[PDB]
Amino acid sequence: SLVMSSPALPAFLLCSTLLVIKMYVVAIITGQVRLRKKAFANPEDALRHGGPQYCRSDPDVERCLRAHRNDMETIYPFLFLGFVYSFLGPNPFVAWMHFLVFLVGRVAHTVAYLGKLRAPIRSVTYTLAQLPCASMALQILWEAARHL
Amino acid sequence: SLVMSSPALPAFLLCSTLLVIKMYVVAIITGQVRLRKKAFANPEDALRHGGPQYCRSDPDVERCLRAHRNDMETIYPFLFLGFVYSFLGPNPFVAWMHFLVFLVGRVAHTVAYLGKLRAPIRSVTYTLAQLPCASMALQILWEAARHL
Amino acid sequence: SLVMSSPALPAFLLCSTLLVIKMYVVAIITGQVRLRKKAFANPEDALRHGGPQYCRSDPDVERCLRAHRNDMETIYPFLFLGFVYSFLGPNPFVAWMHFLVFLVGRVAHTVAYLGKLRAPIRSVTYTLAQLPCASMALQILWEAARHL
Ligand SMILES: CC(C)Oc1ccc(-n2c(C(=O)O)cc3cc(-c4ccc(C(C)(C)C)cc4)ccc32)cc1
Ligand SMILES: CC(C)Oc1ccc(-n2c(C(=O)O)cc3cc(-c4ccc(C(C)(C)C)cc4)ccc32)cc1
Ligand SMILES: CC(C)Oc1ccc(-n2c(C(=O)O)cc3cc(-c4ccc(C(C)(C)C)cc4)ccc32)cc1
Ligand SMILES: CCCCCCCCO[C@@H]1O[C@H](CO)[C@@H](O)[C@H](O)[C@H]1O
Ligand SMILES: CCCCCCCCO[C@@H]1O[C@H](CO)[C@@H](O)[C@H](O)[C@H]1O
Ligand SMILES: CCCCCCCCO[C@@H]1O[C@H](CO)[C@@H](O)[C@H](O)[C@H]1O
Ligand SMILES: N[C@@H](CCC(=O)N[C@@H](CS)C(=O)NCC(=O)O)C(=O)O
Ligand SMILES: N[C@@H](CCC(=O)N[C@@H](CS)C(=O)NCC(=O)O)C(=O)O
Ligand SMILES: N[C@@H](CCC(=O)N[C@@H](CS)C(=O)NCC(=O)O)C(=O)O
Repeated sequence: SLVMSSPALPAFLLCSTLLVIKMYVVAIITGQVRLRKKAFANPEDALRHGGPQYCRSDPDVERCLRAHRNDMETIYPFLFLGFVYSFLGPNPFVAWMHFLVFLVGRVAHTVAYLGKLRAPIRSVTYTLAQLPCASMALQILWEAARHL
Repeated sequence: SLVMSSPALPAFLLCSTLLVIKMYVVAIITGQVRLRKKAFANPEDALRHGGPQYCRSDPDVERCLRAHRNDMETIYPFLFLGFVYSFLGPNPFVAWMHFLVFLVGRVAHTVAYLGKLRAPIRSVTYTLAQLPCASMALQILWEAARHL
Repeated sequence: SLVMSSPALPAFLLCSTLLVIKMYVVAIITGQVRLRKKAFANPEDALRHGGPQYCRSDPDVERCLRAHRNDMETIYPFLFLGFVYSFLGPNPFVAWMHFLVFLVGRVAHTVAYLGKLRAPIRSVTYTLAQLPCASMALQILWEAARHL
């Protein structure tokens, strides 16, 4: 299979796809919270679910949206960087570690965010996960620059 | 051409690029609504377009931003998943159907959102489009896992 | 290296990775502004940094978030379009120009946004950067369609 175009690719695809699914889980949770708290973003939604007064903001809904937004700010760049990095012939174990640190850091981030864990737990998980991203970004820069 | 690296790739690239253009259309509409409703996000914009009182929120602008955000939550993962999935040798017709259901579902979503269609029309289109994404995500998981 | 799979790829990877790093810079700035202005999005953050009254919005924080969001609306599609476009055998110099115009336009956009430059400076930089994206999108459409 084309999944074996590089030794690091399967690990990357496993971690990335799990993270995409993790984002879908955040979307599902957001919808559930909207229904439970009766806090809808649109009048058409509110009118179907009890009346116009339910078109309103809710702190738990806003928190879910923040977690999802932070995912978009971090996981989407990883999908790009990790894919490219997989083809630069990195040491297989080193590549694994980059992907695993990102996966664990990001899952922990969502748990810390939605679970309202004390500071600086969420911030630490964010920083931890950004480290392999910074590392991959620099490696790609060098490889790209040297092939110009 | 490298567009023929896999039988499903041309269909994927057609649908994905149309969806990117569809997002650009949402951005264009957002700008048009800001100008028509005189609702700008920045004081520098407002001062150029009639005065400081026009740095303000507007429900139609907010709706446009929600549609665009929902696109980012769904179309961006599809760009990743669909690209990878194209290289897993899926049945050409089955792959076509995954891409077409996503394309139709997402175009319908934007129409339902910006057109303020009654509930649950928008929600149904969202769910419909997520189905092929879930399907592709699971298929990638199995392929990645089995190549570890 | 696989970075040489197409003549335009190294230039694309250089520009894209610089833009990802530029987004990370926006994230770093956002955090710094939150701390300086004592404007946190979460009560757990606020309580660690001086008290519950510091869970509040701030116009400079909101501006940073807008810049980051606009980046997600524009740079993420470029990561997709530019990657695909690199493999369509475009003229090397023409491809370079597409990538450079996007890079310069987007860096200028962030400077214009965060620097609060007068209108329509930011809007012009946005439009300039979208031009090569529109161009690449259409080229991909034709290539994909003709391979169906
Ligand atoms: C609310 C936002 C805008 O402001 C702040 C957020 C968090 C923090 N904050 C604190 C603190 O005392 O609150 C400690 C702390 C520690 C790390 C860290 C992470 C990874 C490492 C490794 C070992 C993985 C390199 C080492 C340290 C990151 C952030 C940290 C400070 C300000
Ligand atoms: C506002 C948000 C937070 O809350 C809700 C939103 C929508 C819904 N909602 C309703 C309802 O009665 O309002 C019916 C309904 C039906 C589907 C659906 C979609 C695809 C299928 C196929 C056939 C494609 C599998 C089957 C059913 C999805 C959502 C649906 C309920 C709650
Ligand atoms: C706040 C938002 C919602 O509304 C507006 C924002 C900006 C503008 N605005 C104005 C104006 O007078 O304010 C001039 C202007 C000029 C260009 C442009 C860009 C690139 C080119 C090239 C040469 C690169 C093709 C040519 C012209 C774009 C936008 C422009 C108008 C409305
Ligand atoms: C990938 C999805 C991860 C979901 C993690 C949800 C963690 C929720 O965890 C819950 O958080 C509540 C506050 O929100 C607390 O009151 C509960 O003690 C805690 O169990
Ligand atoms: C890809 C871009 C799709 C744009 C779809 C725009 C649909 C707008 O549709 C309009 O919506 C208005 C309410 O907003 C209604 O008053 C009008 O009856 C309806 O024509
Ligand atoms: C990639 C990151 C780009 C950061 C660009 C930051 C530009 C900040 O620039 C500053 O903006 C202030 C208003 O915000 C002005 O008061 C200052 O005159 C100006 O120096
Ligand atoms: N957009 C982010 C930029 C910086 C960032 O990502 N910070 C991390 C660590 S404090 C975070 O978890 N932010 C919470 C969030 O984005 O809602 C923000 O506003 O905080
Ligand atoms: N971020 C979404 C997560 C769930 C979701 O995507 N729901 C669909 C179906 S109800 C939707 O169209 N949401 C509207 C939106 O995202 O603004 C939300 O807040 O609703
Ligand atoms: N989401 C954008 C859509 C249109 C757009 O991207 N406009 C450009 C040029 S005016 C911009 O810089 N918008 C500022 C922003 O997105 O915050 C908006 O709300 O303005």
